[PDB]
Amino acid sequence: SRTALRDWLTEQLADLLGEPLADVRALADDDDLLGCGLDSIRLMYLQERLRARGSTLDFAQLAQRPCLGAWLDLLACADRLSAPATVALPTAQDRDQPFELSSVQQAYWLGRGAGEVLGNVSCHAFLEFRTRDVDPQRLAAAAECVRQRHPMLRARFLDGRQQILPTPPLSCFDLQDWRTLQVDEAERDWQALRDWRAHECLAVERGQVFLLGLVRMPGGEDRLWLSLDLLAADVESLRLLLAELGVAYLAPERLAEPPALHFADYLAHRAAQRAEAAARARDYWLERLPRLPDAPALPLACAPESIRQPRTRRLAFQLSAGESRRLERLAAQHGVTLSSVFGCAFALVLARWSESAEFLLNVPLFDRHADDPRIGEVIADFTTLLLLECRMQAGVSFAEAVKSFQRNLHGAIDHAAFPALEVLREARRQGQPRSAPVVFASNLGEEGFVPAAFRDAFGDLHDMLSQTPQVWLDHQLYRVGDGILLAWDSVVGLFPEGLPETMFEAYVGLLQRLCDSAWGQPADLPLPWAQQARRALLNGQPACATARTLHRDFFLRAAEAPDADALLYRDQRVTRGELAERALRIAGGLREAGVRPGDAVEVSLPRGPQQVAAVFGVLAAGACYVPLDIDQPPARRRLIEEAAGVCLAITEEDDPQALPPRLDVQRLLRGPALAAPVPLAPQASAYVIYTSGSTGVPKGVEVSHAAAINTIDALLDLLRVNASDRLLAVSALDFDLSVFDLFGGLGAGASLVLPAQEQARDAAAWAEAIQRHAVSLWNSAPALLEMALSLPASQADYRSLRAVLLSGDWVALDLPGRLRPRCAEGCRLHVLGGATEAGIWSNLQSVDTVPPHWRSIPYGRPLPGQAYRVVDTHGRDVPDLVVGELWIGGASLARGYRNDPELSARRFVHDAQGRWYRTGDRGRYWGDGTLEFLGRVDQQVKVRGQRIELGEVEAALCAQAGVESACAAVLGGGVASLGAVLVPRLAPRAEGSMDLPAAQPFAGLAEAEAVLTREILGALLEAPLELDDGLRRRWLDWLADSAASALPSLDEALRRLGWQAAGLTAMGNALRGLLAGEQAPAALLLDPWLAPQAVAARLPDGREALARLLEALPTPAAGERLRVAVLDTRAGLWLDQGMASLLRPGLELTLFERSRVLLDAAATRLPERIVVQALDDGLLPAEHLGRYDRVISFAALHAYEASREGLALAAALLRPQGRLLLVDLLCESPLALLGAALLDDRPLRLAELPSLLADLAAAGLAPRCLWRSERIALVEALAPGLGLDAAALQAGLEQRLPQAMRPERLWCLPSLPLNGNGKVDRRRLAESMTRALG
Amino acid sequence: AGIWSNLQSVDTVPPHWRSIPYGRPLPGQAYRVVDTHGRDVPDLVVGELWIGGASLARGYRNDPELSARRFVHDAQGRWYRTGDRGRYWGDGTLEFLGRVDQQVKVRGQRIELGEVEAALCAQAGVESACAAVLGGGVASLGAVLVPRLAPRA
Amino acid sequence: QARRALLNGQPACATARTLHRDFFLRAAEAPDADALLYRDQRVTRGELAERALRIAGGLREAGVRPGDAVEVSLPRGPQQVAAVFGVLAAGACYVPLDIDQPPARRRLIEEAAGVCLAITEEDDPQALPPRLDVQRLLRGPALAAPVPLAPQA
Ligand SMILES: [N][C]([C][S])C(=O)O=P([O])([O])O[C][C]1O[C](N2[C]=NC3=C2N=[C]N=C3[N])[C]([O])[C]1[O]
Ligand SMILES: [Mg+2]
Repeated sequence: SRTALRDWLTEQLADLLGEPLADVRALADDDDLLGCGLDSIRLMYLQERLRARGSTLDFAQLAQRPCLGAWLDLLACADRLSAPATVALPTAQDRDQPFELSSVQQAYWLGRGAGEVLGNVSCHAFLEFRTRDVDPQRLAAAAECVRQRHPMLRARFLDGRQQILPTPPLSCFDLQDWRTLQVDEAERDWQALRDWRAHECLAVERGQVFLLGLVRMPGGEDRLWLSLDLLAADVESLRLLLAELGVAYLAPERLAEPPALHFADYLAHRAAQRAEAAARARDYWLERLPRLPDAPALPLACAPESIRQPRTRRLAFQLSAGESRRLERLAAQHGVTLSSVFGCAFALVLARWSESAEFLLNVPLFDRHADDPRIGEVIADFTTLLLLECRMQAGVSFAEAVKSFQRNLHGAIDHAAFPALEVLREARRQGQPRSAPVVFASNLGEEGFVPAAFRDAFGDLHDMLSQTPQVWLDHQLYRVGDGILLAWDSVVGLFPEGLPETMFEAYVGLLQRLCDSAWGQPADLPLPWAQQARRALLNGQPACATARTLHRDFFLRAAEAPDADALLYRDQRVTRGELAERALRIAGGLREAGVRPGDAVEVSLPRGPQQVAAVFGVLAAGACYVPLDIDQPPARRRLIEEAAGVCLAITEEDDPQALPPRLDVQRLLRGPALAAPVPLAPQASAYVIYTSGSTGVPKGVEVSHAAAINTIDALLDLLRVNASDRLLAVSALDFDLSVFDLFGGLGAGASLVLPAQEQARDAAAWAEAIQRHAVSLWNSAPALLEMALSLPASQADYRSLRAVLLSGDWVALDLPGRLRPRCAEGCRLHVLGGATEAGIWSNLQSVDTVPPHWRSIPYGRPLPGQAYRVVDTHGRDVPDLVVGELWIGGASLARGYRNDPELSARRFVHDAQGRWYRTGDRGRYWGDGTLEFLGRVDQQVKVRGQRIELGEVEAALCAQAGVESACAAVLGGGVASLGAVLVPRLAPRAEGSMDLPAAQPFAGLAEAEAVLTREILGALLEAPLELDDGLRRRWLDWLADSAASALPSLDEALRRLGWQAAGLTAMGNALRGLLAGEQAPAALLLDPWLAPQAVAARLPDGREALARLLEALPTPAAGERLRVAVLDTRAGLWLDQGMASLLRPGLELTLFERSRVLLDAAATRLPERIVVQALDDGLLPAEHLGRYDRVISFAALHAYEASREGLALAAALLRPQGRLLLVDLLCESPLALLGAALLDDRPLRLAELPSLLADLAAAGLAPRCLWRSERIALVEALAPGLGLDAAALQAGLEQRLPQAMRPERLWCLPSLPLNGNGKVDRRRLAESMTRALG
Repeated sequence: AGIWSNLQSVDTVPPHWRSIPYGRPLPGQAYRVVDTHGRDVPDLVVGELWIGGASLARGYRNDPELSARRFVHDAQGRWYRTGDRGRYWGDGTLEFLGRVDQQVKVRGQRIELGEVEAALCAQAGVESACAAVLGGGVASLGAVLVPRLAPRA
Repeated sequence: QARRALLNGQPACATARTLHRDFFLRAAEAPDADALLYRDQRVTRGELAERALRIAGGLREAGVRPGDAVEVSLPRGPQQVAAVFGVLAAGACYVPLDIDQPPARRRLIEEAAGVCLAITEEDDPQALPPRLDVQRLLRGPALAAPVPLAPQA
């Protein structure tokens, strides 16, 4: 009955909560029992009592709706829908034999290993207690009594299994009577002792799991300490131990009984009990293993694998009794367990400090669940490790957050049946390196951590330390007094030396806040105010900006000193006055040409004075200059123009009929000079520097005069630029560093050294110019200065160079090391940060020297007038040392993108902090407020220091005719080349028409192959130990099923196949050597007598099919050069059989295969007139696209993961109107079965030729089947005009990309490899390309 | 906010001060001037003063609700939400501008007029009450009573 | 925004510590040093510290424990300072009230506060909160040192 059931639940809740039966009964159906002080420890005990009862329920079920009514309902349903749990336990495990480890036990054991990741540690608790005076003899007696009483306390650990000794051979009590020492000496020795034994590797191997100890300090103080290996004892077990100790010290007579429930018995019973749940959980985890989050992405000073001896540091916060009370109350009001509160908080802090909000944390569960109540007296390691997946939502109230967290945890508690350890093991087995190095241990049962029994004899817990291995951060909670002890047992040196402290302080602040505030408050933690303050300081630096039009200063200068040198060129030099007059003439021409304030103007000129004048006149006319390198291709030019909405294009070409009106700059120089520059508001658009754009359409960064001038001022005031200075305009016009060159330098009065167009990348020229003109200021991407510096000092003199700006690409740490001896005394290297979209720059690290701790030259302080924010994916500012998205803000931001409002909105985001560019740069603040830039998560990459979005190069390839999809990457090596990958489009069509002259094959060939299989199976099975057990079983079954009892026949088999007794002897000897030498499976393909395609080339009359496939190469009849390619070369074995006839006059042969070594063997055995190219990592060079009139595949198309793969590869490799030649296996070859079994590959790859031709037509080819049908189907198909060609590709990339971002090396794939997420595997591709390089 | 959250040093009073302003925030703490909506107000703009930083109280002792109400959060962190009116100057100085609400000063000590009103409403025979600080040199606190008449037949 | 960020971002002078730390440090350094000055009498750092510690020990004897709210309702003087330093020293949180504070409002505060204890000139364990005589507390055993408090407390 429901009511009776309610009564029973009342009874259990009374028992568990320690409340009156009546009172409990009073609790409403709808009353939240976590509201009534229930916790997960109690509720797992209730779940166990319901399971004993037979009313089996999932803790998830109970704890998702933790109210009487819900449970009642559930139980009502369960009683008829749920099975009982009356599992018959094993009667007993021998109580003295080595028995199996618990999962958690296993984990802790594995950690002891020196070679284990962050291991080499005990997993022991060290406890510390303070008491005035206690008898050492009583303590020793109590320690030995507890060891004898509790089997587990004397448990030896070996070979991944645990054995309980009668009496351990090693000491149990460590007495250090230091009453004779000085107070200072005693304290120092104690400190040493603490720092030793708190981290001690307990001799578990000798039963030393438990080691009590005492120090008698001379100041009349006895410091009880307890080194307990949690291998042995759960921390609830530790407190039990505490209790036991206290009783044995005060009165061992009152020790009730040694618990009879032997731990091995417990383990066996528990295992048997959980088997079902275990399997369920395993299925759960397996369904979620690929989607598990990684470990918390916390800042790590030192790699955990790099820590040989991890020292633990506790961060302790004793939550007051009132605080505890408040937490409890609030948790109750919000319908959550206090442990979920703490855990939620912990998770939040992690997330905030974690690059990823989603992470794993090891939640040790209380898992004491057995039939015998006496189990709550046992001292064993009753823990079970929960692999808690936590996905902290940002922006939600802590109420929401906590609720979510609880739900997750409660759901996972059931799933914990399948241990965390095994989850992780499967992750490694599945290639997932994921782990849970962050522990959350909520030991929150209100009896107090330190039992009364213990408290009476000795003082409450003074200090403690965990040593959990493989654990970064062992978070624990203890009932200290009536309060809560917040413990962060972090690893010394693992984290930044100041990190853990900070993070713990934030944790404590959040908890306290919870205490004193409603949970409707945001879960998003505030930054540690120190951090925020620092960053505010960095961000708030006043703008140096004398808010003005970007051209103002230059013109000012020119009026002040028109005769002053402004520009320096190949030989000529241009004064301020001349440059200003030319710019004003250009501006007058533009206004005559219809240009007007703020109207976008394209500037496509070779580098030189006219370029400068054009830009200046653009600005002067009130317009916004859209710089484009003359090198800019027509197509991308058009794209830019269109996107830009460019009113006009200044060029060396007069073409009003162009897309935009295109004017000759020289004709504009003939125009009437304006009296003065058009009055522009500083806020007006200055330039539209076209960044590369991820969709393929180039993106225009519309930077205001205000913004550019802000940056320039910020840097001018710092560089102290003056008239005497001279810059070098190495920076392209369409690279915004030139904005500082032009405007900055000229406004300051500094002269500009202008490399010629031909000098755009000429380091020698640069050097010469520098030397000649005494250049005092340099400004570039570091890629250009590295190039410069490549020149010897003698060949290149930089000693005039007063200061250096390097920016917009990674400045290598040794580059200041090269530069200081080269440049002027007082070197003044500045490294500057921030994207095109923040004016020019947004940071400055001065580099008077590189300190050792820089992993890269950081972004320094933000420049004056602008700022940085490092943010989570959610937009919330990340703490210090925390990797997040760099957010540039301030006066220096671009107005947006030119004609991309959407993207502008996306990127130039808003906040209560203002406007922010949202760079997609990764980076982190440091504790000193420096800002480490950390590269990029995305497709924006640096090539030759220039900015390229790989999605642009990919889209410029996909624009190409015959391209389906493409991938681009920056490759390794010194070159640091861009490269890319192609996915052809094959134009699928209906070419399934087929005719088949199947008159040649006969069943005698099948019988003959069966006989040869019999011979080889007998040859190897006479020495069967060379195979493995599975291969032995398979070969034994085959000896009949494919050789003897299926198709028995005569020895005529050999005379039909071709290979005679000598060939069979060679095959057998090679097979025996292959298996004995451990060279399988690779060396099988190196043998002509054993490779499946090689044997298929002779056995099923494969040589005749090879001869016919060798026909239709018309080079001798054509009397002209022909190019032929092979996709299934491998070791060139069948080719070794047919090469002499294959090499027809004028025939050019190339060999392909997805292996370097096999093709090396093929080249070794085949003559020199044959080209060999490896599909390195399955990667096809683009050079071979559409280059071959004929393509050949031989008895290996099935070996490809899909016939579509090889068919697409051949179609791409075929010159238009070229013909594929293909022989493939439709029916299994019994000897090829042995070959595949040596390869251990499935014979299911094969299919009949109708499917082959269907796929081939789906590949766009038009097939014709020649002969031999079922055994060897000789198919030849024509390839249509895919349009793919190296030449063609090149042309297209020339048409659509500047030479700075064309792939220098180009590749091809039938299909892109995919990441676990289903996205393009760009890493893999990158790697592939890199390897392909050489 | 701990004890204090600003410091104006006063070596001399420049004529432009209509009141001695809150100066700079004290080290380790901060001020925000916000709209009713929580967004920061520009300079010279009258808004709610938001104190923040290391100096904030943990909250109210046993008033989580009120704590939440007052000690509000933002992307800028934790803020007390004083109900002081005030404005930032162009120089960064923070003119405090008194209060819109019932929190008022008597003998320099802090009184909420809603307390004095509720302490009168607690009185037998009181329906509703109003309190205010009065004019004159005394700057006295006074209050007004609304009797409850026990209506009957 | 920049200006205000500057204002707000001033680094914390805070040597993050328990509020009582410094005084005890001083006391240890110079116990003889004059700490308080009263009507006629003067109290040394040492004396004050001792008194505070005695108070603290009495508090902990009275069941007081870290972070637990303690009412301090004493006439202004050395005893009142001693009382709050001991409250702090005990690990507790002092809830100061004027002796002038009326019974009703006192009760209100006490209730609201969840005050563990009330330091007074009056011994009345039967009060709403356990009410202790400061003088009696002064007779309590002095603590070796202040209870170690986390600054966040
Ligand atoms: N010029 C430049 C600016 S500076 C440009 O425009 O380009 P970009 O792309 O934007 O830039 C570059 C990239 O990356 C980053 N950065 C800057 N700076 C730098 C870098 N990296 C490294 N290092 C350095 N320094 C940005 O942000 C972008 O993204
Ligand atoms: Mg960029």
